[PDB]
Amino acid sequence: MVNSFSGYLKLTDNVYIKNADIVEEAKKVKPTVVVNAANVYLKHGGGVAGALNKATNNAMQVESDDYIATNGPLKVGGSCVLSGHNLAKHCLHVVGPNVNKGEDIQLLKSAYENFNQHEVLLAPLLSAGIFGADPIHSLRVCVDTVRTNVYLAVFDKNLYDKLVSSFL
Ligand SMILES: Nc1ncnc2c1ncn2[C@@H]1O[C@H](COP(=O)(O)OP(=O)(O)OC[C@H]2O[C@H](O)[C@H](O)[C@@H]2O)[C@@H](O)[C@H]1O
Repeated sequence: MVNSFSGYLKLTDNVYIKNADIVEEAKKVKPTVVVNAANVYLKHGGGVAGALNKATNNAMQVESDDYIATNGPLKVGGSCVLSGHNLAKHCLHVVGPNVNKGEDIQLLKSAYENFNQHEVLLAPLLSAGIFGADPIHSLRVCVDTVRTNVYLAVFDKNLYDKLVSSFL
């Protein structure tokens, strides 16, 4: 399919980036898949997760609570596909490593590998916020791992400007 993604800078054959709120991009484009930067408990408190969940009027959290009750926590580096509610067809919840809490940064590659199961994704930079991975590192792992088409929404203007001026 052709989506209405607009205003993205090309990074590579398959990776595109924009200074935008992922919630607003999802609302406008209604992509097949929006990626959440989750924790293993799917407790969507802040950052991307909290903003996505609020935009679903808490439906994402209610669904997530049922998922955990049935299946238990995700693995670090793991994922699950749930509804995208009013934002997207699906939300791919992906758990990057919580580097600030001692988890292995190498698991960020495993996390991004989940994206390869989907032809097109709207996504954030995993682990680059409250989980404490260096943002440029997360971008480089994304570029070096994801082979499907990924549209990265970077909320923070200062960060975007730095990332797009950095080697990959
Ligand atoms: N609305 C947004 N749109 C786009 N990018 C955003 C947005 N909000 C933040 N970012 C950027 O998105 C990037 C990721 O920041 P984070 O969302 O913290 O994800 P993590 O993987 O580091 O931490 C996961 C925890 O975050 C939640 O609390 C979860 O529930 C988890 O517990 C940063 O560059 C942000 O500037």
